[PDB]
Order: sequence, then C-alpha cells, then structure tokens
Amino acid sequence: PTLHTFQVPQNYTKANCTYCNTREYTFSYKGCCFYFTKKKHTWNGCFQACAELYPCTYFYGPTPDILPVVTRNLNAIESLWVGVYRVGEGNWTSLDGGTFKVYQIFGSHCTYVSKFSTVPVSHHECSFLKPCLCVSQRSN
Amino acid sequence: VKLPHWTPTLHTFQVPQNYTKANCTYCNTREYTFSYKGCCFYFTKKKHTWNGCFQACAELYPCTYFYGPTPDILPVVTRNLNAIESLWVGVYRVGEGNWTSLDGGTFKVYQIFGSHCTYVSKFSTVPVSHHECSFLKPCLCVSQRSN
Repeated sequence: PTLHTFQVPQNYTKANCTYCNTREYTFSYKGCCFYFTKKKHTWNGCFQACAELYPCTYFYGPTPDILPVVTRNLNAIESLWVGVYRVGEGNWTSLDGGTFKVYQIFGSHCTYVSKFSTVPVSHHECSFLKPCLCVSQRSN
Repeated sequence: VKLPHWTPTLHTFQVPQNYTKANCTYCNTREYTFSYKGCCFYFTKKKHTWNGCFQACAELYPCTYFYGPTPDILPVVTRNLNAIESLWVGVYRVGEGNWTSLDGGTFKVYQIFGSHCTYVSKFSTVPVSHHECSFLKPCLCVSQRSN
C-alpha cells in the first residue's frame, strides 16, 4: 500500500554459503575469490551489485593482509569502492566484522582503495561511479 | 623560424600556458574570504578544473594567483570548509621533481593517486592528490596586501 521513489535502507549481511566462479574471479587468495565489478556503481549500490554478481558473494572490506594484494591490481588513477562502513558514533566495520583504520579526508560514509593507499580512504562524492570490490568464499 | 603571414585556426589546439606569482600588490577588502599575515585569500564562487584555477585566480582580481597552502596557512584555510567540501590548491610537481607552488617551497603531499592535481578538505592536514582533475571545485587564490 505505497508508491515508489520511497525507500528505506536495505540491510545486508555476509553470505553463509560457499562459492567461487573459477573462470571469472580477478584473483584468489587464502581460500577467498575476489571480484572487481565490470560495471561501475555508487558506493551503496555495491552491496546489491556484489550480492547479484554471483551466488554467495558480498561487498568486501580489505584487511591489512588483503589490501596490498588488492591494490597492486590497480593503475595510478584507478579506485575501488570497498565495503568498510561505520555506524553513527561507531568505528569502521565490514560485513565480516573487525575494526578498520580509515583515513577520513572527508566526513562521509563511503570508502575506497587506490594503487598507493595503505588503508581505506573516505570520499567527498559517494554517488561517483566506480567498480566494486566483492568476495566469495571457496569450498573447504 | 616564426614570421607567419598566416596561422591555422585549429579548433581545439593548445599547449600548456606558463604561470608565475604576481609581482604587484592588491587586495579586494570587501570580497576576500579571509585575510592573514599581510595576504588576502579568496575561495572562488564559480567552480573550475584544477588547471583552470591558474587562469581563474589570475582573472578574479588584479595581482591574484593560485595558491598552495603552507603548514602555517593550511589550518586557517581548512576550517572554513564543511565535512564534504574541498578546494583545488596550487600545489604541483614541476618535472620529475617534488611538489612546489607559484611561491616556491617544497610541499609534503599525500599521493592517494598518481595524478598532478591537489586539493584540501576540512580534515586534511596536507594537500592530497585526486583521481579526476577535471572535477569542478572552487579554487584557493591569493593576493598580497600593500607594504
């Protein structure tokens, strides 16, 4: 009993199921399959976009172990939206939990990584379109 | 080599124009954003590309140019900005060289991207490199007050 253009934030969780598209991932590392999306999205779009890219796939926040392996796949002007996010007074967290160090250049909610960035970085324009960093877990 | 009776009109042709700091002294005392240390600073109302700021600051008022914020000035600049606002700043690498400005000096720049354009934000403590230099933003300009 309502019309569109009205919406509320959708809730997202990490996937519980295991999958990997072994022909299409960007790289694989430590039992996980990583994907840079071919189409570009807004920072929040990445939640649904990664959820729809393949089964058991979600929007991924790079840790200190993973981030360097991610960022060397990038040229000097390329960037990826990453799923590291905050909640209000909170820290930065991801769908896998944990606490992230983020370089807050802007008091915004959207974070990305670059070739040279060592941590996620906050951006002034979250609706700017970029590829998304997604992950799925491989079978064990 | 050059004494042409004719030049072609090639619609989009250009080369980089050179810019220097201004040698004359002026300040628009009604229109500056803030004044500090015998200098007048202007954030431009109209937005430009990073390289556009050279000309834009040059044409805004006489004796005015695109300004690279030093450690002393930067904090005074950045507190005039909200949490998402940003300013293109005239901090640039000249050749293979380190970061400099129209006033000289050597700048520390946080290079998130291997680009040529730098900016400042509310939270930034140094100039920062941007992925898209043609993105439109206000320019940081300066002129030098009398004596």
